[PDB]
Amino acid sequence: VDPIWHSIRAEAEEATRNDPVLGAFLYATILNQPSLEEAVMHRIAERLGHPDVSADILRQTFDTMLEANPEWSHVLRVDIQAVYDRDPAYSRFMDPVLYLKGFHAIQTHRLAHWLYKQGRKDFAYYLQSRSSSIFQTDIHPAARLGSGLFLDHATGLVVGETAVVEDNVSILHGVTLGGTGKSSGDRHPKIRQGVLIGAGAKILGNIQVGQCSKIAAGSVVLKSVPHNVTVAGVPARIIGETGCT
Amino acid sequence: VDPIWHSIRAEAEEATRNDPVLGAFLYATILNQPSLEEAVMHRIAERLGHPDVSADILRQTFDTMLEANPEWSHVLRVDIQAVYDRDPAYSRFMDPVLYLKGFHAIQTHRLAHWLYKQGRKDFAYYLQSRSSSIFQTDIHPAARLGSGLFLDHATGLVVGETAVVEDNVSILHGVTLGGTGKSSGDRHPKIRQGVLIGAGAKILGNIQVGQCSKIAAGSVVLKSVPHNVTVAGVPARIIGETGCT
Amino acid sequence: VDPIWHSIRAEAEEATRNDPVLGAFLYATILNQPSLEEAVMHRIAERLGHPDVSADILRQTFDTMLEANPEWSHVLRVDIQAVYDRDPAYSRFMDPVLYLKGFHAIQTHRLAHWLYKQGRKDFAYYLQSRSSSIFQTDIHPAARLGSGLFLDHATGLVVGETAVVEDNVSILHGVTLGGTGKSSGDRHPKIRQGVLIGAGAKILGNIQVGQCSKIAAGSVVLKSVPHNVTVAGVPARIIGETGCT
Amino acid sequence: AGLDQVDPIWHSIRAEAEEATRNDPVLGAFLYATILNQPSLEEAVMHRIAERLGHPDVSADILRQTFDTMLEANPEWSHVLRVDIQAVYDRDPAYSRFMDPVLYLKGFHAIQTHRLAHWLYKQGRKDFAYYLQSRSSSIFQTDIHPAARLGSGLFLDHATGLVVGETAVVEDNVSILHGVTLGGTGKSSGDRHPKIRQGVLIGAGAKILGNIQVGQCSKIAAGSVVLKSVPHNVTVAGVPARIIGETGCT
Amino acid sequence: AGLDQVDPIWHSIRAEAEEATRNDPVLGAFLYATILNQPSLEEAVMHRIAERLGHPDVSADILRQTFDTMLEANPEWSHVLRVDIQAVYDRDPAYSRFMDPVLYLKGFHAIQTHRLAHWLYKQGRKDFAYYLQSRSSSIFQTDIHPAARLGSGLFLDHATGLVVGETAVVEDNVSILHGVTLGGTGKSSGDRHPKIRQGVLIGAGAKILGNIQVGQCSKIAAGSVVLKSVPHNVTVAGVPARIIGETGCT
Amino acid sequence: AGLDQVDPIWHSIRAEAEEATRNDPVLGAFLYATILNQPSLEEAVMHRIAERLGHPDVSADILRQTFDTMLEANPEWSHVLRVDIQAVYDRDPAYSRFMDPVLYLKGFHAIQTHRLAHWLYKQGRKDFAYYLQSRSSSIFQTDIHPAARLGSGLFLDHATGLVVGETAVVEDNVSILHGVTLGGTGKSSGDRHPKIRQGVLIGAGAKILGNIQVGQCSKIAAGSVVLKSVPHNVTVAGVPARIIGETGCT
Ligand SMILES: CC(C)(COP(=O)(O)OP(=O)(O)OC[C@H]1O[C@@H](n2cnc3c(N)ncnc32)[C@H](O)[C@@H]1OP(=O)(O)O)[C@@H](O)C(=O)NCCC(=O)NCCS
Ligand SMILES: CC(C)(COP(=O)(O)OP(=O)(O)OC[C@H]1O[C@@H](n2cnc3c(N)ncnc32)[C@H](O)[C@@H]1OP(=O)(O)O)[C@@H](O)C(=O)NCCC(=O)NCCS
Ligand SMILES: CC(C)(COP(=O)(O)OP(=O)(O)OC[C@H]1O[C@@H](n2cnc3c(N)ncnc32)[C@H](O)[C@@H]1OP(=O)(O)O)[C@@H](O)C(=O)NCCC(=O)NCCS
Ligand SMILES: [Mg+2]
Ligand SMILES: [Mg+2]
Ligand SMILES: [Mg+2]
Ligand SMILES: [Mg+2]
Ligand SMILES: [Mg+2]
Ligand SMILES: [Mg+2]
Repeated sequence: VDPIWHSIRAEAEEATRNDPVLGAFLYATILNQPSLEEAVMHRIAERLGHPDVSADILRQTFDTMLEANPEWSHVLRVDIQAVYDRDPAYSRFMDPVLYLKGFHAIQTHRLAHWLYKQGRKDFAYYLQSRSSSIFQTDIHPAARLGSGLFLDHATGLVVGETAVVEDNVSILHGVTLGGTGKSSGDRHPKIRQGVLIGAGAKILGNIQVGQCSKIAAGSVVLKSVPHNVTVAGVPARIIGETGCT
Repeated sequence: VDPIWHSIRAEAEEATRNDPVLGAFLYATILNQPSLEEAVMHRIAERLGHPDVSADILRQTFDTMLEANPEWSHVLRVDIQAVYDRDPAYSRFMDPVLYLKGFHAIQTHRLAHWLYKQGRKDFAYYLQSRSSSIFQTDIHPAARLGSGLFLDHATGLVVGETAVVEDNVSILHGVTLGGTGKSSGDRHPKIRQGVLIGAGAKILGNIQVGQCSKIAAGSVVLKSVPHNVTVAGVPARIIGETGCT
Repeated sequence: VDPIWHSIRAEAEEATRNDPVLGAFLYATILNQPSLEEAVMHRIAERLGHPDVSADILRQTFDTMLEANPEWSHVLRVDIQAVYDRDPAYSRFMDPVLYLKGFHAIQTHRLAHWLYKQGRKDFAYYLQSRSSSIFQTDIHPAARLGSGLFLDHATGLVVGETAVVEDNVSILHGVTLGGTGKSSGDRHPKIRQGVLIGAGAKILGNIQVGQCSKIAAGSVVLKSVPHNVTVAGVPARIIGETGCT
Repeated sequence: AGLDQVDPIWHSIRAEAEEATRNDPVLGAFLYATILNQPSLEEAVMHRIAERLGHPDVSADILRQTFDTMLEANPEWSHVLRVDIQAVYDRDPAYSRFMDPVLYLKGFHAIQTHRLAHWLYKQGRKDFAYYLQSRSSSIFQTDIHPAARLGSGLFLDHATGLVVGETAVVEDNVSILHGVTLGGTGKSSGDRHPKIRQGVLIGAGAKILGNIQVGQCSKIAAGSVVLKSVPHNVTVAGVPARIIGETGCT
Repeated sequence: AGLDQVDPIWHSIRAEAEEATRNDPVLGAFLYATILNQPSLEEAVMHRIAERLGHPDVSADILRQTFDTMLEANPEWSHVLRVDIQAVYDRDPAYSRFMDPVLYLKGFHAIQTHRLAHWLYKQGRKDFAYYLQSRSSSIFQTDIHPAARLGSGLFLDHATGLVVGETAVVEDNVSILHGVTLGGTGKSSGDRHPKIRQGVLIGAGAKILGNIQVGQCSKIAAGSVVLKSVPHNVTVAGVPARIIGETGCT
Repeated sequence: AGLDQVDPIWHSIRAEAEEATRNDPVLGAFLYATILNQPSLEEAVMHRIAERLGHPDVSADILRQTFDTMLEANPEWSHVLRVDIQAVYDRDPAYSRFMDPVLYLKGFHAIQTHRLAHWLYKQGRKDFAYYLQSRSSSIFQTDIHPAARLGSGLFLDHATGLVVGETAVVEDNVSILHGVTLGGTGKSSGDRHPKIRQGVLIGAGAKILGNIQVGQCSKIAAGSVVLKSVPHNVTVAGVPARIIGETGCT
């Protein structure tokens, strides 16, 4: 089975019957695709395509990335699953695939990151630049993002060159994972597993946010945060202990 | 009479004489249009059009919404009037129509909201997604927005599924009307009449901001705000009493 | 010599050999151009072009601006130099030219500002509107920006009509240079030389930020800031003395 | 229940478009945006043609808005386009649907594009008219001077390579194939292109040259070069053309 | 090292495309996206053709995905397109490369577009088929009815102005020039367009009209009008056409 | 006040474009971006042609930048394009303005596109050249081999269906109509296409086939098939062509 894919295809078929004028959109992006992988790469290439660099070139490059990284099949699905499990506003597997710029931005970064590591720096920067303009997510291609990442609303996200985000993290819009100013080498946050980072929060410097911690909306976080705590405020203070899942 | 429309047409004619290369823009969007309604729907369809879903399809759908909601004629004009009366930076009725993504985003939501209520969920999400990418306004289609809404600068606005904004409200860029985390059902703010919400403010949870209240730039608002007060800070505190108009 | 230009051409040639599919991008924008000026105006016109107003019309208008302002040759280069000297994340003169929406937004404003002063108000607003949508930078065309301006990440920048930014300033994303509310005439900040303004900061009213001062990420600045100090917090407080360069 | 509520051409086209969408849903954007969302056949035809001619140089929208202006000034276009559609339906065995010319056949799209251009030209909007002529020549391969006069119930079958000069006149119920020139001898000044009478068929690749008349109900065989006026009710063939027989109308 | 690993046509095309890019790097986006990034000649041809026919009305993507469906259902298309490419290579002195038809020659693009349309038409997808016919008529200037039957090793040289009727049959190894009509007399109902046998050459501007046969290995001189069946192994010329001599194949 | 400051063609075009905009302001984007914002006629012509040929496959910009390179290497193009414009103005009654070929007439756009392609081909940039030939065939319906040689003061009237072979030569002051082939007999190897001398007029649909010469000032009637060299100062007509009379130049 591939239950995420089969659900997505059933939803697209229903969506098309319900609203025929969207048939070109839904067949080109889901129903004529032979796999979820090709559906996701297609949508993102179409959103990022421009006269400067066609959707085709983007999609063909994405194909080469998938070929080199079969593990992306798994990561992709855990990422879709993170949306489904963590966002009450949408009730379909199809929604992140078609609609959610946060989800698109994560996979775009995975592409840009892979290119950057191949020494295809320009392609990597081009995708960073286009993602920054169209998804409003400025993620440096050398950043490292884990799987099961949930990028909710996303607008205004900034992630620096040396930032690391571990698995099962949720990140709101307006979040900066950035540097302080005395910044040469390793200068951006390391975000551990199961963290939630609320809207507008700034996490600055080579500091750590410990496992399962929550950063309240609007915090400015300048010192490392221990595991299992809630921080809030400008500057941030521990305001509680917290759990995971 | 229709003084907003007649002023807009006189401005466009003058603008065209003054700068002929913009004649195609100004005739296609204003001067060849038989009404303000068709001018507004045209501009917004053109800004939102994409290979995925043409400007035409968007404009035709907008036409069906107007046909089903003749009250939008009135709402549209009070919305234009809110810009004219509340923003010193522009002195023309034409400016919101042509230029102001906040104004475009409000009417886009009105379209998406109507579609959502018709059971055209995908179209609704598609427009939410496109508005989030192009206008940087992420408004859930189930949100409810009153008339005489002023969306100034707009970039980064987020409005949740169960948020309600009442009439004659002004909202700056960077504003979140969102949820806290213990969020099942009704979980997003209710904004009463005549409120001003300043840049970067986050209003979180199923809480109310009372009539004529002001939220200072950068506030994190976690508790309901009574009528006629100014709140400021992280977290927000009452810092004064205030009036309307 | 023109060492910035010659370095940019050598980088583009190398980039093209390294990744041939980007040859159309890199030749159209750099290598077939006879000057850095024409390269910069071309990239920005291509990013801002739309069915509403073609990249060609934008580029031709840009040409007229350069012809009227030969000083832009110098300003452009000091602006590129500000990126090179102040951002560790990129190591090429070519990077701002091709990729950095902040850099594109600054020159876009310089164009819009010049048009505004010519009485080509609509063109000016059109470019403000398009820059606000594509670069997420909302800069009123009557704003005044000095040279050696560094707009890092840029997303969500708002600059009001009467704001003045002097030379050698660095500005992060999420920054508002805006008004308080009792705002008739001169109502927006004046930013002096060598200032750094951190992510998310709001500077509100006709107040001054003195030379070489630093505004920490997330500050709400409501009172004028003296020279050579660091301010932080909501509301902002002096937290230190600081220097320039 | 006024007489103009009778419109079997539009209703069949709406039914055919919906059935097409069910059977091939990927075509739904095309068929809804061009037919099913339109409140009239006039608006569907204007939209189709506008989209075919649309270019970064002059948008489909500007073309469609200009078409709207033409219809408002020329109400008879509603009947003319219906008779032109009926011509295809009656005269071409290769297509079974009223929808076929509306969506597909560049001859039908060229005819209405000329009607638009012709109106614009008479209004003193000569650049708009030449622009349409230019775009029609490039996309429909039909180079029709905007001063040319074309009747109704015109069937432009296949159409590729059609040239019609400035002073040509084509009357009602004519059928014209691809590769046809209604042109000049090259040796006169004013009135200098052909006058085609009602009911004429002009075969593929025919050149008709000069201020000459093709008489009513006559037929021009494929590849004829026609240099002298043709009487009514004959077939001509050959290079140059000669009467090869007698013919009737309908 | 199965037999179908032998593919000198694809390998030469890959080499020619890479050499072209080195020599003229601004063409790198075109040549990589159309040839060098593709894992097969089939995918390059589908991509090229999809991009040429693509329009806001129906995207290149939808066309390319539909092409993919045709290849999956018609595996023989892999050999057919290779023989069609080999026809150009063998029969046109003006071009030296297998890559020339794949990228440039609208006759070759039209042939495969017809193959797609023909398959769709037989599947009951008649709107898709007419849409392709319509788009091919406008962009390649080749108006080929989707019910027409076209053999392999077809060379459509220059192509502009080609018209092929609904009941036409063209067999293998035919060469057809621009301005050619395989059409009707206008006076019959069912089977009514030409049957072209193997090895035939049809010269520029020829009209072949009626349910008539052009016999094997025969040649139709430029500008001929052909109204009667042509026996094998002759050349015909003239208006109307007459046997002017004897001819062999190859 | 050097001699090359005299440019009545450019100045009339600038005046005509501005007057057009006042009269029909919706055309302002087109006319300003193509004429009024340009600092030279060369730049207007390059821009117009680049925009017509532009495609996602190779942008108008790349085409315009490549045109710029051609002009820089071939300064005589400034005079050639002006004589080509003057040819239309002098030879076509249907248009009254120097601006008409620059904006509208695909024959004029094809000629300059060939000039670009021809230069590229001689530079070893054969893919670029074939790409332009391919795009011109599809958008202007003029299939001109880049190795063909075309003189100045060429008038390509209507143009649809033009085919010119690899070894064709056309000298100065020629007028050529639509449906014209300067092609091959199909039976030779090297030099194999026509040599057209100065002052020739070639009528619509004419096929001129072989390494044959059309003598100076001669005229080819519409629909002629020309298989033998034509002496100077005659008119030929027919299938095949025969001398039908005597003719002079101008
Ligand atoms: C001429 C036409 C109208 C019908 O012909 P008709 O009036 O029935 O005449 P007939 O077929 O009886 O032919 C009588 C004579 O005319 C000649 N003739 C007919 N069509 C001719 C043509 N196109 N060119 C030259 N001669 C022709 C015949 O050779 C015959 O000569 P003959 O008696 O010396 O042997 C038809 O054949 C034609 O060419 N029309 C155009 C159809 C077309 O373009 N279709 C394309 C479909 S895509
Ligand atoms: C007919 C053709 C196939 C070769 O001819 P062929 O079989 O060698 O015959 P010949 O050249 O020996 O000519 C013999 C007779 O036929 C005539 N003839 C040849 N081609 C003719 C044509 N197109 N039209 C009319 N008559 C023709 C000759 O005039 C000659 O008549 P005559 O003996 O009374 O003087 C060739 O000339 C042709 O026209 N084919 C099409 C090629 C084409 O379209 N090329 C375009 C390249 S872009
Ligand atoms: C031939 C042409 C140049 C002028 O002809 P001309 O030199 O003045 O010769 P005349 O008109 O005096 O005709 C003399 C003989 O030639 C014949 N003739 C002329 N043009 C002919 C043609 N196209 N085909 C066949 N025969 C032709 C006449 O029938 C006449 O024969 P006859 O004496 O046996 O009756 C002109 O008619 C022509 O066809 N040129 C092309 C114009 C064109 O293509 N225009 C299209 C405008 S869009
Ligand atoms: Mg449009
Ligand atoms: Mg004949
Ligand atoms: Mg595509
Ligand atoms: Mg012949
Ligand atoms: Mg361009
Ligand atoms: Mg003749």
